[PDB]
Amino acid sequence: ICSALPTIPYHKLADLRYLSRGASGTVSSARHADWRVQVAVKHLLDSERKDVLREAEILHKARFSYILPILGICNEPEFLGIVTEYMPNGSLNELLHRKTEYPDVAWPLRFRILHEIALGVNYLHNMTPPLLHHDLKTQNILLDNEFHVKIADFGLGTIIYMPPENYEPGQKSRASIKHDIYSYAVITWEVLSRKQPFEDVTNPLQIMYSVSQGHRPVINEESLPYDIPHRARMISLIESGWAQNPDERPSFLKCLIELEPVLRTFEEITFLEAVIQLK
Amino acid sequence: AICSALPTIPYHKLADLRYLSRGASGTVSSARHADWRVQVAVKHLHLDSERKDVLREAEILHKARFSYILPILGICNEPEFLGIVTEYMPNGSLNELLHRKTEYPDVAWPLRFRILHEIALGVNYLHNMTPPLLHHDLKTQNILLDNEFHVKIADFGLTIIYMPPENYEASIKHDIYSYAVITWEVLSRKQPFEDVTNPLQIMYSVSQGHRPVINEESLPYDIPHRARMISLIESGWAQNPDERPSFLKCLIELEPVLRTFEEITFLEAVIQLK
Ligand SMILES: C[S@@](=O)c1ccc(-c2nc(-c3ccc(F)cc3)c(-c3ccncc3)[nH]2)cc1
Ligand SMILES: C[S@](=O)c1ccc(-c2nc(-c3ccc(F)cc3)c(-c3ccncc3)[nH]2)cc1
Repeated sequence: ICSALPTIPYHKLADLRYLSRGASGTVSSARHADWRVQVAVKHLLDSERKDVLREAEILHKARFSYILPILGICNEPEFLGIVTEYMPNGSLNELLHRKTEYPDVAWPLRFRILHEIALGVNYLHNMTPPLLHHDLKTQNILLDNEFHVKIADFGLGTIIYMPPENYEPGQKSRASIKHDIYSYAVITWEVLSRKQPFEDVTNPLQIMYSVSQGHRPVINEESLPYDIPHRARMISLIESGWAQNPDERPSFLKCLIELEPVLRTFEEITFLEAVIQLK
Repeated sequence: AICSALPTIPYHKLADLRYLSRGASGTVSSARHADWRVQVAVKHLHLDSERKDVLREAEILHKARFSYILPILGICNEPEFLGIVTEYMPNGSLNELLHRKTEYPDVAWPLRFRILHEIALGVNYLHNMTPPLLHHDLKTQNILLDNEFHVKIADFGLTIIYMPPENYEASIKHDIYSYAVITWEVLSRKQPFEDVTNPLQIMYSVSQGHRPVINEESLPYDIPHRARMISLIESGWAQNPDERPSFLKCLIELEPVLRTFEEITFLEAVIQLK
């Protein structure tokens, strides 16, 4: 059973407005003149033409509840762009570090975010053939209208989410199914702390040296208080994921099985209250 | 062509397969994917014609992918079991939200209008497909509600109160008729044709140009946007199919209404249901 991705005439997008730069390109918001929905458009050589068409192919094949939904492709002599559902609430990074805009980010939502990132990345790994993210960062973990996760920019510059064996990449590191879990371990640490990993450190070059030595962000009372739900299980999960040996790192499936009970300790209502709190 | 193949799910990967209800084609059960770690819904009949009917529904769902259409996760196609796997909708259907008044004494206006906006967005996407895909069985019972009380339409392109009189015998003007009745029902929270004992009495009444009662009792004068909504309902359910609006027009009418509601009003209409 095959589903073709719709082709969207550029002239069908109205109210086109700049939002930001994406992974590679500009991200604009617009509205579909016929579908009557708000959309996001990622737009930018006939070499770079197959580049945009590759992301579109990946998003289309990687379709799932925690992966950014692609609506169609603009493929015209005058314009090339990917059209997706519009994500109103930015990225994880901005929820985590825009502390004036967001003074509180409730534990139910934080853990829900973590659970959804794992459910997302895991789906990529369970595809046939396995799809690898390799650039999982807080900046590309997008938040929908009700602050649910949509992962983007996978399978296509902050080194803090990079495993040390990828610093000088080989064929083995670029095919490594244990890169994403290191990134996830740094994100988990960052989410539970609301702190910038290696904040104290001056050079990103310096970070690379200590990270390659063995140093990870600090796991202590100051960064991760004792009042953190399931702290022991969490700290175990982080340290297990950012393990210097790729072979000593858990799969996303193993983490999920560990996270499933954690999330069940939060009353359904608390997730909804956490969201209302951000508004 | 950018093609995507619908995943094949092995029946052994669908754990805790516990019954939910029935559905148009067959039985609806809830389950969990072993590897993906998510709650899912499975649709299976409880024979070659039935097999071709099931795969056609799954082809429709996979081709009709949009924000307000039930998202299909994969096909479970084995000799032991044949089922359609989709996301799990934990909040029932629009029918239950409207008529389970004990469970839901208050269903706030922002949410009712959002629900109507999203049914129209879903049906409008179908009509905009190439070729246009007509629903022809739009009813409150197959308008599903997800985790955030957003609409997901199901049982499209495959009870008599949502059927236009001319259909009692494939026009693009059928769905708007159904939509007009659903709108009446969402705004009133009343069963269309309350007094009627036999579905034939409804069918007779409708064919004679009669419709669910628009009065102060069915539609209180304090309903937001009452004049506009009545006008959309009355045009939608016109005896003349040609006097009925397109879903585009129907959406152009609804857009100024939805702009009057801030996102928080939707969040607090949902928390009130909890
Ligand atoms: C009341 S009757 O008219 C009726 C019709 C359809 C359904 C009904 N059909 C489905 C359903 C499931 C999978 C499919 F592929 C197609 C439809 C669901 C469903 C989907 C996701 N999560 C929970 C339930 N509910 C239930 C009752
Ligand atoms: C600057 S950081 O690297 C960064 C990376 C990606 C994005 C970013 N990329 C996208 C985006 C859009 C379309 C695609 F096809 C792929 C990604 C979005 C997006 C999607 C839907 N609604 C709003 C925004 N945001 C924003 C910031």
